[PDB]
Amino acid sequence: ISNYINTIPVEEQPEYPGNLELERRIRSAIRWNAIMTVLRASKKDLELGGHMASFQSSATIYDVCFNHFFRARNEQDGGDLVYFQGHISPGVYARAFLEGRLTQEQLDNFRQEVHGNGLSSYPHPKLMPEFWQFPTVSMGLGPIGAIYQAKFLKYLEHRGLKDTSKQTVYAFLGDGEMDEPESKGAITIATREKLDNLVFVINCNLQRLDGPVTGNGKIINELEGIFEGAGWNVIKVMWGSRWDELLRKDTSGKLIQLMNETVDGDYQTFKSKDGAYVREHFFGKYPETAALVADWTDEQIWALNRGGHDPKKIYAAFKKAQETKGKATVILAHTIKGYGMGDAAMDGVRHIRDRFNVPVSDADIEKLPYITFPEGSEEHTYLHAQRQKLHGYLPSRQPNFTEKLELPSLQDFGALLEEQSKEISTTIAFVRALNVMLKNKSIKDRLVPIIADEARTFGMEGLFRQIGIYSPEDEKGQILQEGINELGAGCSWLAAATSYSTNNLPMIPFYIYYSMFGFQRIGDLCWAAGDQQARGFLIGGTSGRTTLNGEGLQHEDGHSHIQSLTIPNCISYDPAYAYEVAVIMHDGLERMYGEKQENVYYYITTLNENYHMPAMPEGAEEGIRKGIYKLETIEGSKGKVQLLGSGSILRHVREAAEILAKDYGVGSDVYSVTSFTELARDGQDCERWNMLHPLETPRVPYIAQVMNDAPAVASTDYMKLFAEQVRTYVPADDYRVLGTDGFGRSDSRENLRHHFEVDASYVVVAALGELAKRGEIDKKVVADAIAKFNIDADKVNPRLA
Amino acid sequence: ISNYINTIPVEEQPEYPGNLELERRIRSAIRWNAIMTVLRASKKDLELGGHMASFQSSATIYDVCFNHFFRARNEQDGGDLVYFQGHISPGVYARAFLEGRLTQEQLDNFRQEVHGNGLSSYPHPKLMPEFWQFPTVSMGLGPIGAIYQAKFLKYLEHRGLKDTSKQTVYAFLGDGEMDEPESKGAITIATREKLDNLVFVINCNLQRLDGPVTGNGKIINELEGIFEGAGWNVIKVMWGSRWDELLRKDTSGKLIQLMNETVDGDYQTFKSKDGAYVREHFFGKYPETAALVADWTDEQIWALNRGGHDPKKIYAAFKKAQETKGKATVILAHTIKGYGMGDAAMDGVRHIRDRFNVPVSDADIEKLPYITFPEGSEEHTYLHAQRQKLHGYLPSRQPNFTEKLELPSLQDFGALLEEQSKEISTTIAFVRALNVMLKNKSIKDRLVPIIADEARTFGMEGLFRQIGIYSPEDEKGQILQEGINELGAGCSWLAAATSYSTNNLPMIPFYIYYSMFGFQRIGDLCWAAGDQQARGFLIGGTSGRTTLNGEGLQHEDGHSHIQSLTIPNCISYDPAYAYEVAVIMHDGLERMYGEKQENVYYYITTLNENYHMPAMPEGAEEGIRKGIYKLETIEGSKGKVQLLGSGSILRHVREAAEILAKDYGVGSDVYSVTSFTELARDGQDCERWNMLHPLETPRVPYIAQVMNDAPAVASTDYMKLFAEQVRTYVPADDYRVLGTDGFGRSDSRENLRHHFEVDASYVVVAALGELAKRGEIDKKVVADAIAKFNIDADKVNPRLA
Repeated sequence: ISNYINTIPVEEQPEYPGNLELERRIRSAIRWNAIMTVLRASKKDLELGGHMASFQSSATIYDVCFNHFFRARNEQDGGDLVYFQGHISPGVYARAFLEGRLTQEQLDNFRQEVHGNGLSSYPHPKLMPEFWQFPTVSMGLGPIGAIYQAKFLKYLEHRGLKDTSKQTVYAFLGDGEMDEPESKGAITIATREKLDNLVFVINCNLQRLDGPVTGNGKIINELEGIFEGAGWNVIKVMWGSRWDELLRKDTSGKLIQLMNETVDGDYQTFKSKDGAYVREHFFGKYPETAALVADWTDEQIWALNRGGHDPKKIYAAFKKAQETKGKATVILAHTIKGYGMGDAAMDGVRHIRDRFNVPVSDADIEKLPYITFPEGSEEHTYLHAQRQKLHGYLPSRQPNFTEKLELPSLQDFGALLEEQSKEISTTIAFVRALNVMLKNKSIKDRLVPIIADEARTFGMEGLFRQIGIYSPEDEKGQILQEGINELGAGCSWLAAATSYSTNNLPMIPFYIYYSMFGFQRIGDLCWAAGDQQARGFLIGGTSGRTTLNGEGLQHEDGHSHIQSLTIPNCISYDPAYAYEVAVIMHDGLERMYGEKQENVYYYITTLNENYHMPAMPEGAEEGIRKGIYKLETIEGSKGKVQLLGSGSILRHVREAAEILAKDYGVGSDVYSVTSFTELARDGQDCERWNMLHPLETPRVPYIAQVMNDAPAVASTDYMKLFAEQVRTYVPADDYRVLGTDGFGRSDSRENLRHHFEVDASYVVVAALGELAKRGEIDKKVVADAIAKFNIDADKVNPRLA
Repeated sequence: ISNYINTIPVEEQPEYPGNLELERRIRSAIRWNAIMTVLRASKKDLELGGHMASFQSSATIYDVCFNHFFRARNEQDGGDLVYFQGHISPGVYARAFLEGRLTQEQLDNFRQEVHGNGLSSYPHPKLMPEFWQFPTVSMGLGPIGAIYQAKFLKYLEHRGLKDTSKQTVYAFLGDGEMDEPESKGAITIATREKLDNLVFVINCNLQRLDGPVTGNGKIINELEGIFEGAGWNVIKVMWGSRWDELLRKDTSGKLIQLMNETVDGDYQTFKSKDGAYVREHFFGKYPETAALVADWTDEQIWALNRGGHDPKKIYAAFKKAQETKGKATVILAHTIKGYGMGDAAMDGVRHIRDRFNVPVSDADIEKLPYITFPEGSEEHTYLHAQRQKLHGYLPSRQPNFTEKLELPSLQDFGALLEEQSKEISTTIAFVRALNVMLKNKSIKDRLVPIIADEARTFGMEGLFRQIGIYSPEDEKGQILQEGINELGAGCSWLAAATSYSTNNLPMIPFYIYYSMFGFQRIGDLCWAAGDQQARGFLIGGTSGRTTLNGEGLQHEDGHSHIQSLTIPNCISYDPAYAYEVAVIMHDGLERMYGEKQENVYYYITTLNENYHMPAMPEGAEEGIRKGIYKLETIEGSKGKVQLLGSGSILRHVREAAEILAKDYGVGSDVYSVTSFTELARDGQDCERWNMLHPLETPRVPYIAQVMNDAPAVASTDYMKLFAEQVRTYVPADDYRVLGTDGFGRSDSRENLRHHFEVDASYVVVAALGELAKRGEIDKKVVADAIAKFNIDADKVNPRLA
């Protein structure tokens, strides 16, 4: 670490290019409106919330950027990608309002979006599709999200797809938020990939929601120590211009020592105090430092201020950071939390309008008046001039991408629709599909295959030699190999899955990984991707509780689909056959990057198990996209049941159908359920509508237009709820569901499928049991059945094992 | 960064205390049995999996620790807490077998656990409660969890609970693994908390499963750079003893430049080539270094090894780490992957046998024999001697704590069972119940309240001035403040929730944070938590999609219960009243920490909305713990319905009941549902048993005993699946479910509750719908109802909004 002083000494600091006095007036009307916006919200007394303190402290930092740095979207690129801290959004609204892009009515509807003319509390692209771009309130996601976005931009240039060199990625973070493991856990990557197009701006006010991030330490020192050692270039914006005369005449060099030794704890105690106190408790520490201020007045000393509130110091940091290459840069801005507000850390607001000199009489205030700037005024001219010099206004978002893509037709995957020679997996089918896509002239170089190291476990090697591994195995490599780091992989996937919006360059990512480590591990990011309108494919290989048989407890996935069905714009599929993988991928491609431009992303669970892949039944394509279709019906004069299966378990459900036919003369309808989740959501959409339209003609759930009323049994390699979620919509009296509830364990596939009461053996018992409960057959048949299949009816429930 | 050579010179290397030759014999047999286990497992041809290369490259490192460092559980403490590298498990099994703790039959049931006598693939306490302690196969969790396990032990000490000063926490990591954000993301905590009881061990064999961690770089300099910057004491174990004499004779330093300049990728091409090649590529770069090896033989040169394989160098690292105070230490051990595996990376097996002087004859080799050291042998004597000199063998686990806690009875929570004078929230109820627990002599100090900065939000302040905050606000502080860091908080909560087994000292933690950032954000730690048999409370505050109304998209939780019902040993609850949290909390305290010692943890979602809290009805306890109880019955002619609700929505269904009665004559049974998930499990369990017992009278699920056949309506502040999971068990032909499916947004509780279609008016419309559908009342009534209640029947589905 370096001395507790600015990185840029005054004799190396560029001359401030802007109108200081005019920017002051401008920013000040913004702090005010930002403040009016929130108070106005409070009066409503409807528990709306909203912050002011976080913004007053960083306002100047953003102001300098908005005045001399932030490039907005333009003809050549998407501009700088700014990850605005989520709690300073009213300040953005404030300036946005000044720039004339938000109405006053909208300011008043702060945190009241339901009716359509409001604004979200925080950056939420889903809710404000043309304004916000990057979801940041969930602390920690912003930092790592910006790192892989800056890396994705470099990716784009290196690949020759788009020159993104004029774009800079700004990640705006609080110091408190830097404790989230995701905040620094990936900063080493900024060095490996040399992201000199990335700048972390850390607002160092020293506190969280209850005191200094580290009271008896020095957060700036901690941040400087770890980032420096991570290879980043760190710039400290510590003190305002009032300390330069002081630091200059301190020949003893004792002031610096003093600043070095004071812990974040005393600095906070100083600012809640006053000049005299500081003269005594800080300068008063050494004779040499009491003499620096020896002739100053207590007031003057109080005027001393931190770097993060001096445009000149703030400006030098961003300028310097700008001309830096080979590595990312972090700016540690030293600031005062709750700046200008003072008192509390109705009328008493005039204090701020006094601190920043707001043009409002002590009269026209009880109304919380929004301040503006009419065309022709000095402030309005300067406001827009600086923004125009910098290509426009931000934040801003473009909902759709402009170009038309020449997606491959399903016929193009016609090989995947035929019976397959050898026995393969849904993963191999998946890899083959992506290969078909790689033959398409239009989308081949737009695909972004992304793996978390196990290209081995997913048969992606055969693709290394064809499209290469991105490695700025050179900088033209198409595949993004992120290693053991699912969060980083996900951020890359998200940068790619949203390139269509950010840089009007649709890219189509396919990120394959051990399904277990999907939503469970990077879940908050997946929810945020939904928020950012991500359009990509999340491929969860080695899925299913019983299919990744040997790995066990921490790898056996029989619940990922339950987590994904929580994300509204995520479409989930658990396909059993390659022709199903092919149809689903084509449809997804069509819906997301085709004319439709539907905002939704795909999740497809694939398998590491090989078996017979039959040819796609003529006319099945639509049923596959909807979630279900009948494979066949086997005859049987002694009875009839319906059998449903998905993923790797369908074949065992078919194995059952056959058994019931031959051993008990019970016929069946065999159904392939590619997506229980979609069927459920459809089921829910039909009943929601039907309930609100009592007199109108009802909507029958797709699943009820495919199933009849004979008794049913369904089994999947996922917990029962996965198949049970469609109960309400199934048109049959009896619906039994087998599942893999319970922690996973190591064994042969055979052994696990019996342990989890999901194989043919259990499907037949279940089927027979339903016949029995309705006098169609003697219960003893069910009993003799449990006996014949080696089924221990009294072992402990798999959930408890 | 320091020169690419050992941190501890030979002149500072202490004498090696063990018998080198005798430790090599023992290790080699260990090496042999681990290989035999996997190979034998392969033969079954059941795709069981398992590793070898992983262990092969780090055995000496673990070996030095088992002979001279690892402390086993004893009477004073829980010994050293070792987070063994998941994939080196066959090796840990290999040793335990030789120490006579695991049988040959068990070793043959490697990865075949279903039937009772096998061994898990990886460290899984739930699958081997007496052997394993800490789940580590999910990369990145072990290191962070360990940093916090070390902190927790400091806490335990500081609080006067247990002298843990002799326990050392070892985290065994792969260089590939350090890319997980969670891996380095929390390292400054170890510096802040001066955790000199923590040691990170990083097997740096440069090769990640799919390739290099950095072909073009030097991952060792990366780790070092960043851990040093974080404040850690770094010890690099680069080279073996053979070089010392070399590094000395080079009074020119070139061999140091040569060492420093050479890049990982390069260093790899070596290991796999031959003598000359080295003395030609490496020592062949400078006629000052190339001279150092002028005598040597192309094979004398090629024998130079890396420090990570040399016992002497490994001991020094582990001795200096043990001596260090005031910061943690990370040992970067340089090794060679698949060490000595010759060919591959009965000829194969024949190579190792010879390569390690494995006492197996050509006559037994083809039998893939396991080696044992008879009692009386020199090997058997020294192996057990070294363990006894260290308190026993490890890993080992104590499934139950031994002491008896005198738990507060339900009556002790008396005031929370009565009607509340003041309107409060289920969160306040939680704080109050926590206060009751703080008045119980027995557990008061065994409690560990955990929070993620946000205290004020959960009105946790009163306790701060009451039991203080842990900050070595003093070292005797009880509440653990982890700041904006869910992951860290959860690890802390994990250390505390498994203290009972690791230190035979029950500690009862209550972690409250924003429900949204729970499972969604740390889900993989939560699953790992179930594997670790954690017994504790996770309090999901500010929950319910519509209730944290102003925060919007990334804060509104209407799905965490969906995420928590995937964890088998997690008991979730969504209570509506204070009397319910009281009953729930007491029941979990009793179950987890009473004589039952059930291996389960709790997840209770609490609200931030105050409202009238009625008194608990008499005899309602059981139902509250089971998941449902009829709150009350509203008589009425014209019709009968059942109304179910949970969390903050129950209050609105009860308004919906009054309105149904008053305005439509429709009578009803109103049920408070404290846990839809538990009832659901109860339903699946009865259904599971009924199918497996065809000749028995169908057992009836509890919810079905509680309700009747009347058309039912359920509404909750969570997506529809929450109350729908029990459909199969509700004994009414009509069961219509309301829920908050869809992305959250900022608005008033009321507007949101109307937007998500869950408030009073929708409960009524839905109820009337079912009365029409049936036939009982004119469908025009449900038409007017829609009109009367200002219900927009044609607005978008909240799931799509």
